[PDB]
Amino acid sequence: SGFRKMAFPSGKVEGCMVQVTCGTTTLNGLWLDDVVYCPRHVICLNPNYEDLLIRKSNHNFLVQAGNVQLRVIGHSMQNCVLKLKVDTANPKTPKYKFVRIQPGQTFSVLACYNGSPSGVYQCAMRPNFTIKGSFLNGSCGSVGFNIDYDCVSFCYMHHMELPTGVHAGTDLEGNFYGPFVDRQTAQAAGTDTTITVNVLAWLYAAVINGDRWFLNRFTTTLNDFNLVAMKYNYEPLTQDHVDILGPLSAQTGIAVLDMCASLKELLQNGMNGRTILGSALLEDEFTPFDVVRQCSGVTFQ
Amino acid sequence: SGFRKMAFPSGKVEGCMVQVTCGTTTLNGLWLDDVVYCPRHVICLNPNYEDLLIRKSNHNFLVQAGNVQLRVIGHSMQNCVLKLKVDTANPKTPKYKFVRIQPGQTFSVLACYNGSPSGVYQCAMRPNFTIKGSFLNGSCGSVGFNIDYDCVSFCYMHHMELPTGVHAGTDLEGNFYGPFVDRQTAQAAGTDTTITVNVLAWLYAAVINGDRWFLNRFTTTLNDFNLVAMKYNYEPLTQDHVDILGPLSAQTGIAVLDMCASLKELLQNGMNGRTILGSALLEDEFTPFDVVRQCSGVTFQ
Ligand SMILES: *[C@@H](CC(=O)OCC)[C@H](C[C@@H]1CCNC1=O)NC(=O)[C@H](CC(C)C)NC(=O)[C@@H](NC(=O)OCc1ccccc1)[C@@H](C)OC(C)(C)C
Ligand SMILES: *[C@@H](CC(=O)OCC)[C@H](C[C@@H]1CCNC1=O)NC(=O)[C@H](CC(C)C)NC(=O)[C@@H](NC(=O)OCc1ccccc1)[C@@H](C)OC(C)(C)C
Repeated sequence: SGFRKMAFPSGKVEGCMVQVTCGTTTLNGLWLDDVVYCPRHVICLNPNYEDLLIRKSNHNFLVQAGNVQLRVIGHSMQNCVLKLKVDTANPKTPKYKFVRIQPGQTFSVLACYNGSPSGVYQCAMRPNFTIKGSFLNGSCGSVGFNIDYDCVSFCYMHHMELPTGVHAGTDLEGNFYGPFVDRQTAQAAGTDTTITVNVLAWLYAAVINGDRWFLNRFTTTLNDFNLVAMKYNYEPLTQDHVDILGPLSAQTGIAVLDMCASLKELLQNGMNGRTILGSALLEDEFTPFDVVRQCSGVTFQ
Repeated sequence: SGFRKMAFPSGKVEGCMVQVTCGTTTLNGLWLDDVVYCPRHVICLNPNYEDLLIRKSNHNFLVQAGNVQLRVIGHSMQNCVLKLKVDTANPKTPKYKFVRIQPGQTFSVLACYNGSPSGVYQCAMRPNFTIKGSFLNGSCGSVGFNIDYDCVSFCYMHHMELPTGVHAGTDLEGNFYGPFVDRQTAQAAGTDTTITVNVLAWLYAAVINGDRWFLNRFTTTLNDFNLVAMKYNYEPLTQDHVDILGPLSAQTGIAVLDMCASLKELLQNGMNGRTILGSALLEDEFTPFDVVRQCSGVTFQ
């Protein structure tokens, strides 16, 4: 037992991480098969990458996997991502997919500098298409991922920080999450919201781990729950979020609307100085799947 | 910028993780060089391992690294750890040390089942020689580690859970942290304490990341700070903990006793519903070194 902020093992991703320099500008790339993927920002207020890209040649790109230099035999741009075709297929290429995720979904970040992995942590795509990361100068090209079965689902590539100390990036087809651009013109995320379905998933993790004080005798309708939830800046709970909470409901024998009723009381009356899984806030960066993986799914590894 | 619960990349450790079965009892082992290390519990209320061990032979031990079977050519016991000598030196053996850590120090856990890595999270050795982990049936032989430079410092091997949903384990010489034994006789951890020096390290991370509301004009002596801290179940701050807070003090230009003064006000007056780095509790599972690594040290990777 126990409940931690658990990331996926990073090894399969560490084997794909390389350094990409265009002239003397350096950041991280992802080396899968023939191709290295990195932010197009490497080739540079309001730049015209289309032209900067064509004005470049394959000798303007130095890619190193540790010691070894990868010979760049072509370069192409797709959205905000650069793709460099190289002589060599990465022999440590795992099984993988490029996946575009929805707000509320979680993933692991391997933070990289100079093409070398320095750390792992768990993130959520926030409702405002931001992530709350930890990224410094040189982190761009760091990727987010889930390990779906034997298979790395890459969902995020790091591009920038906004003034609130929050972070923005693309899918691996180089399309931004949310309304952001890879240029240093004033942009802002706008107000975030709490991920209702993830908080309920985490009250279910708390019960599974024997933290039960917050449970009550009451029930609620979906509309009476949302009427309270949206006052406290929580996303409305949708029938579909009730649906995917079904398996955690059956395991615990606590009906989703009864957990809603317990959540409603917590929001109106606070914690009374008590904690839930060693937290004084309701946590919203665990999904239903995250709870089932950590609390049991993990033993079949 | 940003501050997350950051683990070390797990790849170097994933390359050492193997499955160890003695007859039909299965758990995780650590494959470094000639040797696989695992809990002696694999060879089994109050067992006599010395005898159970001798009554065993090298064909009673099946070790698999993925597909490949490792031929066991000898077995030996050191404290609570089994060491199996094998035909083959692990070709993915990283540079490593066995290190015994002190309460307050943090490390990364690679949680393993069936010899396969399933997750990574960050832990602290608690003052009561417990860790707050996430471990199920089959997790034993999962290791804790720091990556000190190029070098994996292995500090923990998982052995058991106590009734409070907390966890106990050994160094890699198989000596327990704290007063615990690898037998299913009633043991208990006893009351824990808050790691004063880590909380101050994390108020320094908060300032570095521009979270500054809690700072005040006041100062305090060490004794007046401890007089308040120990009321709230915090370890007394020692001159030596003031010492290792020096580099974070100079970087932020906030004197350690001024941060102490700010901590004293937080403990006496609470948060007023405000948060610090998105937390409503003072966090004590970041050390001084952890703050410097995440906030800057990481870019030299
Ligand atoms: C990755 C770049 C890299 O590795 O390249 C080295 C060659 C970094 C990651 C940033 C660094 C700081 N923390 C991170 O996560 N990315 C960048 O530096 C971005 C470059 C591209 C956008 C070209 N720039 C920023 O992230 C920038 N944000 C920004 O300017 O955009 C919005 C904006 C808001 C107000 C005013 C103007 C623009 C950062 C560095 O700027 C701050 C002030 C928001 C921190
Ligand atoms: C690792 C064993 C493994 O993988 O072997 C498979 C062959 C597990 C890890 C535990 C499982 C549950 N969560 C964990 O972290 N280790 C064990 O099962 C321990 C075996 C050795 C001690 C022989 N047993 C326990 O952890 C046990 N604790 C315990 O009995 O010790 C103190 C005690 C307290 C009260 C009464 C008697 C003894 C757990 C399983 O028992 C509970 C009730 C404390 C959960």
